[PDB]
Amino acid sequence: GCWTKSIPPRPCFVK
Repeated sequence: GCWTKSIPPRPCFVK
């Protein structure tokens, strides 16, 4: 799925 590229990754385009 969509994830930001940080430590830690964050979800994106969550419905």
